[PDB]
Parts: sequence; C-alpha cells; structure tokens
Amino acid sequence: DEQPEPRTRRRAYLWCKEFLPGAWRGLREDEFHISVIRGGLSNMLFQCSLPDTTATLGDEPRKVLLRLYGAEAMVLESVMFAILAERSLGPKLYGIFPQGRLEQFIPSRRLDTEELSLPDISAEIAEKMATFHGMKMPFNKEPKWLFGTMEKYLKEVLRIKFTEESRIKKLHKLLSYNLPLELENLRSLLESTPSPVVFCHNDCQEGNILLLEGRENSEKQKLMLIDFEYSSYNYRGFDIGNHFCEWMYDYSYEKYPFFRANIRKYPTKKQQLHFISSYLPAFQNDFENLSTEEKSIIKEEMLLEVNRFALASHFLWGLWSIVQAKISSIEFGYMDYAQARFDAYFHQKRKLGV
Amino acid sequence: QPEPRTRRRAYLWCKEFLPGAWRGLREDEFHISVIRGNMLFQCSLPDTTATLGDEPRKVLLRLYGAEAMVLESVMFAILAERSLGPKLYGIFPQGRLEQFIPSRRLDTEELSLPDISAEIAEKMATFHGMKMPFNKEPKWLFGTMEKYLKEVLRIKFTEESRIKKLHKLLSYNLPLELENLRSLLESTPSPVVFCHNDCQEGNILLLEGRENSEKQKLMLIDFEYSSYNYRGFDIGNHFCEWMYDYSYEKYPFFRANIRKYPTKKQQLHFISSYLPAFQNDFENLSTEEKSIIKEEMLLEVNRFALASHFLWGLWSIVQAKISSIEFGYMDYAQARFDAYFHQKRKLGV
Ligand SMILES: CN(C)c1cc[n+](Cc2ccc(-c3ccc(Cn4cnc(N)c5ncnc4-5)cc3)cc2)cc1
Ligand SMILES: CN(C)c1cc[n+](Cc2ccc(-c3ccc(Cn4cnc(N)c5ncnc4-5)cc3)cc2)cc1
Ligand SMILES: Nc1nc[n+](Cc2ccccc2)c2[nH]cnc12
Ligand SMILES: Nc1nc[n+](Cc2ccccc2)c2[nH]cnc12
Repeated sequence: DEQPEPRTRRRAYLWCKEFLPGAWRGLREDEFHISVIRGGLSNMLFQCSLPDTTATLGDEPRKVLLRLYGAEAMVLESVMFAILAERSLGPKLYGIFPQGRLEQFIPSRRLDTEELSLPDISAEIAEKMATFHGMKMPFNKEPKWLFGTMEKYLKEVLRIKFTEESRIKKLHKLLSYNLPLELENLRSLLESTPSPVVFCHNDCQEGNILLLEGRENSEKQKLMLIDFEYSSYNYRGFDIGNHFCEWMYDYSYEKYPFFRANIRKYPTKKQQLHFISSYLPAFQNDFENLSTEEKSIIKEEMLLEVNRFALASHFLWGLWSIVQAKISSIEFGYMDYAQARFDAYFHQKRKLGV
Repeated sequence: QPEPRTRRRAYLWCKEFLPGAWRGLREDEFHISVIRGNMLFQCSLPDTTATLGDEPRKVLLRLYGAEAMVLESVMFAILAERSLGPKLYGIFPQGRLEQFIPSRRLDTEELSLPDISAEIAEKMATFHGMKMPFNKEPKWLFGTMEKYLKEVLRIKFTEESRIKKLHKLLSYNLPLELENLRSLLESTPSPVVFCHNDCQEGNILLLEGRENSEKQKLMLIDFEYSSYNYRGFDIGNHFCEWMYDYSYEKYPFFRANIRKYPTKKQQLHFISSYLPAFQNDFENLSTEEKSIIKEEMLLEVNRFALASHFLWGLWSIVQAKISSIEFGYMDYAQARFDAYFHQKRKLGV
C-alpha cells in the first residue's frame, strides 16, 4: 500500500483527470487514490482509483494502472498495445502520453514458475501463443530480429571491461568458449532448421502470464499473456523453445543471485508433446483431421525444431545478461545468470548430439 | 514519378512489410507514382504478377516529411481496427503503408447534396462518439490559435507585396480580436468530442461502386489533425468549407464564395441528421424539444465557425512563409478574415 513521492502523485492525478472520462474529470487532488504496484528505476507501476464513495457517471473504469517508463520502439510498442487492446487480447488502453500510459487494471496475479508445468496451464499457454502467432501485425516481416540482436549483444560483450575481480573472472570463463565461433555454429545449425516466421511474444515467461481472478475454475480460459514490448516477427521455434527454457528459472529467489536454475525442470518429451498437441490444432485449425502418421511426423519435427531454437534462447539471454551486468544497476546476479544460460546451452547441445 | 532514393526506400518497405508476392518482388518490378504532397504515393505489383492471395495488389505509402507521430500512429491503428479508416499494413519511422481504397474525393459542389450532407453529418456524429486514449481537456482550439497568433506577430516576409498584405491583416488588431472570440465562445456551450478538425471535400471519399447507396457511400479520411475539441468547431468548420474550392486551376488556386455558406435550411438538414446519430435518444424527443435543441445548435455552430476563419486565417499566414507549394496563402488568409468579419456582422456579434 506504498505511496509514491508527492510530485508523482500530482502528475498521476493530472493524467487520470484529463485522460479518463466520467467521475475522473471532476476529481479533486485530495480525493485521488494511488499506490505503487512496482517501483524500480524504470517501467514503474501504480494503481489509481476513485474513492469508494464516488459513483461512476457512465462506463468509465473505477480503477486503472498507470505505467511510467522512466526513459522508434516507442511508436512500435504503443501501436502494438493499442491493436491488442482493440482485439481484446490485452488490457484496454485509456491514455497515452510521453511519460507513459494508463491501462485497464486486470484483477489477477502472475503465475509462479512451478505452475507452468500444470497441464491445463500449459495447454492454454500453447493455445494463446498459437493464436497470436496467427495474427497480422503492421511490422517488418523479415526474421532478422534473432540474429541481429545476438550480433548486437556479442559486439557489446567483446568491448566490455569490468573492474571488480569476481566479475572479470566470470567474464573470462564465458569469453573462453569463443562466443563468435559459437554464434556462427549456432547460425549454421538454425539455417538448416525450418521454422515459420510468425509474430512472436519473445518473452513468454510466468511473470508475463496473468491468472485471471474469478476464472480459476475455467479449465481452458483463465489466462492472459502480457508485456509484449519485445515482440517482433521471428521464428516460431524461438517463442516456444524460449518458453520451455523458462521452466528452468525461478526469479522469486530472495538471496543472491536472486534466481534458482534447475536443469531438471526443463519439460519432458511428454510435457513438450502435450504443449505442442495443444498448439498445433489452434494454429492449423483442421490439424486433427490428418492421418496419425502425418500428425506424428509434424510433431516429431516440431520437437526437434523448438529444441534447437531453445539453444538460441540460452545464447541470446546469456549475452544479454553479460551486457546487463555492465549497464544495469538492478540487484540481480547477472553474471551468474549468464553462466547458468551457457551451462544449459552446452548441456542442451550434448543432449541433441550437436 | 518519385526521387530514385524514395523509390528505393519505398521498394524495401513494401517488400519487407507486406505478405505474399511482395516478399519476392525483384526491384525493377516495383511500380510507384506520386499522388500528393507529407507525401502520398501508390505502390503496386505489376499486372503480370499473380497474388498468392489475401495480399493487396495496390497500397498507399505515406511519408511524414517535414510526440506527434506516436499519437497519429496509435490513432490510425485504432480506426483501422474499428473498420473506420483504411487498413494499416506497415508502420515505420518515416511513414506507413495503408490500404488503397478504390474511391474518388468529393468536389466542393457535392457537399450540399442532401444525401451527401446527411451522410457527412452521420459519419461525423459517429467519429465524435468514439473513445480515444487522448487528452480530453479541450485545450486544442485556443492553444493552437495562441501559438499561431504569436508566430504571425513575429513573422517577417522578404517580398514587398507580402509585407503589404500582412500589414492590412495586422491592422485588425488580432490579439484584441482573439479575446473577443474567446469571450464569445466561453459563453457558448459545446460538448467536447473527438473531432476531425479538417472535414472538407478533399478528405471525404466517394467509395467506388457504392454510388447508389443513399446512406453509406463515404469514408472520412485523413485524421492527422484530430483532437478532443468542441463539437461546434468541427461542424462550423465543415460549414465554412462550403465556401472554398481548392481545384481552381490558376492563381491563387482557390475560389472563395461567401454566398455558398449553408443556408438555414441546409444547416437544419445537416444537424437533423447529426443529432439522432450522436444522441440516439434524440429521435424520441417531442417535436418542440427537438426544435429548441436545433435552434441552440444553429447559434452554437455558427459562432464556432468564427474560430474556423480566425484559426485558418492565422495558419495561412504562417504557411505563406514556409510552404513553397503553389497556392496563394496570403490571399486565402484575407479571404478567411473577410469571412470572419462578414459572419460577425451577420451574427450581431
Ligand atoms: C525479452 N528479454 C529482454 C529477455 C531478457 C532476459 N530473459 C531472461 C530473464 C528473464 C527474467 C529475469 C528476471 C529477473 C528478475 C525478476 C524480478 N524483478 C522483476 N521486476 C523488477 N523491477 C525487479 N527488480 C529486481 N528484480 C526484479 C524478474 C525476471 C531475468 C532474465 C528473457 C527475456
Ligand atoms: C486542420 N488544418 C491544418 C487545416 C488547415 C487549413 N484549412 C483550410 C484550408 C483547407 C485546404 C486547403 C487546401 C489548399 C490547396 C489544396 C490543393 N492541393 C492538394 N494537394 C497538393 N499537393 C497541393 N499542392 C498545392 N496545392 C495542393 C487543397 C486544400 C487550404 C486551406 C483547414 C484545415
Ligand atoms: N494491466 C494490468 N492489469 C493487472 N496487472 C497485474 C496486477 C494485479 C494485481 C496487482 C498488481 C498487478 C498487470 N500487470 C501488468 N499489467 C497489468
Ligand atoms: N487510403 C486511401 N485510399 C484512396 N484514397 C483516394 C485516392 C484514390 C485514387 C487515387 C488517389 C487517391 C485515399 N486518399 C487518402 N487515403 C486514401
């Protein structure tokens, strides 16, 4: 129930008063209710609401989420959020302004990492993912995001110099793998791994999945995927592979390095099959009406596909994490997260026999 | 034809943003011609190229040229999603790809046809009712008039005849006049609504093959100046456009005709169509109550029309300095002010 600093309170009041219709337009500053949802140095969240004793005038919301950035991609993220809201595939957009936005408040909690493996959950994550992999979005259709971003991080990574000895020591270990050659070896493997270019979330982890309040007894319609800011047209294998990788990481751990990694929490073949059996009919529409041997061939190939791209999830977020150790001031063990992603990378390679 | 650099940029945008036969277009294959310009262009496959299906054969490319883009972009995307504007096919830093709508623009003379007018009023009402994630304080109208007035007072032209016209315009005492206008409009109730702000014939498409529809043959396009504004401004502004023909083939490249302003009857025809499309419980009011609403509405829009003359008059002065396009802006500015003083005389205000 934490209060923002009184200058933020005033700015939030004005945005709510001017952007929101109905009882909000005539609210005084002293009637305004706000509490921090999440702090941090950027992308801060607040809940704003009317007094309980204030009646609504029409269909205006009683309660909204304020998102403050704390600063091209700005236009792309804004248009995407607007489109998704229009398609009921995300929170409504109530206000956009240079410092942030006002969004629909969705009563909910995020999933915990252990919940990702629950069959009803997985099935539904697979369906939602298939669904927006299917949609049209006014963005560049060339799949350059994946390797373009890896190349960009690699370049930054090679330029990095740390001063603190345990960071320099850890950086020496990661560099000793020859990351540029590893990149090329990975590129070449993925060039021979067919994967359809689709519109990808790119960050489908539990923290970005909402368990809808009141819908816990719905078997197949209780979730919403959020936080599409890293979306792009990309290889389907990445979006799915990346999601499977996230089974292994728990970001709620309270001691340094502030995550737990468990190589044994990666989904089993049966768990993967259950995920892709739910994905496939939702994305192909009459997939169930194929011969069993053809369904099977598609499924076995898609498993190879997402498991090879899972390797790009490790390599890419490994590199990202090294970069974060340099530029971020967040309390998170970035170097240790990097080493965990590379460990998983080579363990995955050995498993696949590549 | 366009600049060979613009041709190249445009070719890559179509190739990378659009599905099907666009994805493997070779380069010598790209058809593109200029259509306006904030430049517009038509991009197409050659006739020879068959579609892989579902992808447009023709598209419009828009370049912004000389944050506003964020708002305009979100806005266009919303209208496309709602089926109110052209579809959005690509969005990028310098501009966008849009659906090409087989259509032509209306001519000035067509604004006054009863069916056209009735439908313009209905589309406007519908545009007005919609919710948009933008600032709802109606600060647009006078904020923009202030900003242009300030620039106009600093403006200096090099050429003598422009200096001479600016001097006549400045002698009306525009700062005092702005305050009289403000005070008149602060006492004229007008609901705040999502306004188009530029509802003229150049921005209204007559849809191809739909010419026989009495009530559904048009789309309002080009909403880049949109904002929450007083409803009276959009309407009065639209009325003032009955006076101006922008297809005049010689200098100053417009005809102004004060007698073409809608008559009371034509105004009533427009608002009788607007009201039931904006309120919807309006059709069920008593006859006398409708009559009261309409007569107040005539005063309302006619008074706001003064702000259309005043604002675009000032705007036109600034454009004279910066726009190298061919249009006599100083003469248009004078035409708007003549109209402003005539309308004040007509109103007793
Ligand atoms: C799409 N991108 C840029 C990705 C980057 C990294 N990954 C791997 C990954 C995922 C989550 C996390 C992570 C770390 C900490 C948290 C917890 N947390 C969440 N919010 C905050 N403000 C936090 N401040 C400190 N810790 C905060 C949540 C997620 C770290 C790395 C996936 C995608
Ligand atoms: C909402 N805003 C910014 C407005 C500004 C001015 N007005 C009044 C007005 C409207 C149209 C025009 C105008 C002028 C010329 C044209 C013709 N035209 C049309 N397209 C071009 N590329 C032209 N190049 C030269 N002339 C061109 C069309 C409309 C001038 C003033 C209304 C709204
Ligand atoms: N638009 C949103 N609505 C709800 N949540 C989740 C949320 C629930 C309870 C408390 C705090 C946050 C979001 N998390 C991110 N966006 C939203
Ligand atoms: N999206 C559009 N589709 C069609 N027109 C009108 C148009 C037709 C033929 C040639 C030139 C313009 C527009 N004018 C502005 N936008 C459009």
